[PDB]
Amino acid sequence: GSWEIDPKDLTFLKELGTGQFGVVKYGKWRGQYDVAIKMIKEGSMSEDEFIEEAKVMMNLSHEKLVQLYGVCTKQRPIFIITEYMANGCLLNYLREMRHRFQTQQLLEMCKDVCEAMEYLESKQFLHRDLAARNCLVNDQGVVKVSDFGLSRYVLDDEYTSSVGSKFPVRWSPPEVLMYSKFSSKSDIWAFGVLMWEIYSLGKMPYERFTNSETAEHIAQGLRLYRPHLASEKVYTIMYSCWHEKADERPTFKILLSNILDVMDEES
Ligand SMILES: CC(C)(C)c1ccc(C(=O)NCc2ccc(-c3ncnc4[nH]ccc34)cc2)cc1
Repeated sequence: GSWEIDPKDLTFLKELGTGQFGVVKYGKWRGQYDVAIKMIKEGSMSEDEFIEEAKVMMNLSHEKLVQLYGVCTKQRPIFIITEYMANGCLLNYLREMRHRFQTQQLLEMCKDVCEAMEYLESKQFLHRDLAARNCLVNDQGVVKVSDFGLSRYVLDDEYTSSVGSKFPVRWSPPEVLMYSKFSSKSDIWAFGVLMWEIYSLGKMPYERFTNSETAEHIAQGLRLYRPHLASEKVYTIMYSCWHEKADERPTFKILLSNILDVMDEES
């Protein structure tokens, strides 16, 4: 099958990290091309369902989405083969103060993500866990969105339950926390939090609160406030993502227009 990579074509070279599905390694495909290789730990994934969806994800192709190259499914553990991103996860990248980012670079990271999410929205495809930890950075400083949709195949109830200890409370709108109502507009809410992460250089949202306290405050209408590095116009964009009413939040196409307008006005 066109989605199937022969694992004998992989050369494993370095460890990259560990996530919800286990260890991820850096390697080469056919001795030449850089790849990341997720080694799916036994019992962590609804594997048959993922394999069917892998066909759909294969045809999601955008310059700002981390590309799915294929899967290795004829052995266990199965492998997911993706685009390699030399500079790793966006969250850690933001927290490296040596970069001494200009605010123009921060806005370009937001635009990179927003372009990927506009593409996903045009395909009616939800990320479901958009956040700085699920964005990666390549050798040119381009940010790309990673592991989109994969939350549907996580078997860990601590991650999937809204009261679960691993659930992304701090990236979730009130209707998700209250009713598990997921939609394009919960992706929009999370994108606003991601913009805040970027302009806060990777601070934890609601950093002095627990998850339980965050959920209560968000329901009462509390919001994140303006990062020091965000202009008023940039703050207006991220804040528009957090309307209590989901139908009042923008689309990613509107967010992209707004971000491009601010790039013109500030640079
Ligand atoms: C819950 C959810 C959203 C479904 C989910 C979230 C994360 C993971 C995951 O696998 N996280 C670990 C991880 C991911 C990517 C890379 C990586 N990929 C490419 N190039 C790279 N360069 C440096 C690192 C690196 C490394 C490690 C799985 C699932």
